[PDB]
Amino acid sequence: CDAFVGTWKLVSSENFDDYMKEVGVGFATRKVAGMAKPNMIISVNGDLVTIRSESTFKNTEISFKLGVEFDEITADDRKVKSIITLDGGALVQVQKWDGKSTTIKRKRDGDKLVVECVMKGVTSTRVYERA
Amino acid sequence: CDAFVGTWKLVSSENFDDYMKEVGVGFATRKVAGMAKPNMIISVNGDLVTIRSESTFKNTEISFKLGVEFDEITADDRKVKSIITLDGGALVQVQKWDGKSTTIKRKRDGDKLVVECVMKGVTSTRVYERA
Ligand SMILES: CCCCCCCCCCCCCCCC(=O)O
Ligand SMILES: CCCCCCCCCCCCCCCC(=O)O
Repeated sequence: CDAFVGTWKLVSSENFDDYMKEVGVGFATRKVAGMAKPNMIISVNGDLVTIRSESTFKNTEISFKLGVEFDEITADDRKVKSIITLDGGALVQVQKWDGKSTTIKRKRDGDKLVVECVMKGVTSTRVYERA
Repeated sequence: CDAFVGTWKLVSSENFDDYMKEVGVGFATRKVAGMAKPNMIISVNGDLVTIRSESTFKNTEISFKLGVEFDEITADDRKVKSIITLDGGALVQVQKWDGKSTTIKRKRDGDKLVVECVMKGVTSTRVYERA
């Protein structure tokens, strides 16, 4: 995942609040999340990939091996089971919790890193550029 | 309600999608509603006040006597019981349906007409100016 390594800054967001609505995130949390312009930091050490999201009010970090299911506490505090695989040059993440699931794809588009989140038909697209 | 009579055009909206989310409006309907820039038309004939909302995809109209509960079919198709009273120079509407309720206040602010909608703590503010 060499094409993903680096620090990325959010440049645009589309339908993110609707996605969080669908995920079940509370109003207050949605408002904070929407004000935040996080920096995504991706690094690789051996077979362990680390994705870190930093924002003034909440930093999240997940370290994982591609293909191995792991426990993740999301920014909105959901305890989920996540699995991330490398498919077609994109990092495809599936989070499962309480019989529900959502997919988060991180892919390269030109010189940008695009993150697409899908929850029951609702799709959010967030574009990042290198910091 | 002479200060309300006229045709008004939407100039700004705040937290409207969040309000509709709280009300339980579906994703598709929320998207259409958000694209719309309706014209509000208020008129009075005797003791009957008529509030009409016009938009490319949905026109709504309610005629009522201040203080008398009536049936209303909302734009998002809810069948509610509405009561509108004149309090402090503002038109205060309460809609009740399935054990729930929401308040919609229409008031004058300077040369503008402000509509505030409240649903379980979530407040939306839409400002209109004369057309
Ligand atoms: C105290 C609030 C902190 C922020 C809370 C955010 C709540 C929503 C979390 C959604 C996580 C999945 C979306 C990630 C989007 C991205 O990678 O840019
Ligand atoms: C086919 C879709 C048409 C539009 C559907 C709108 C759905 C939400 C209706 C909310 C009604 C109460 C808010 C009124 C706001 C205002 O007076 O400007």
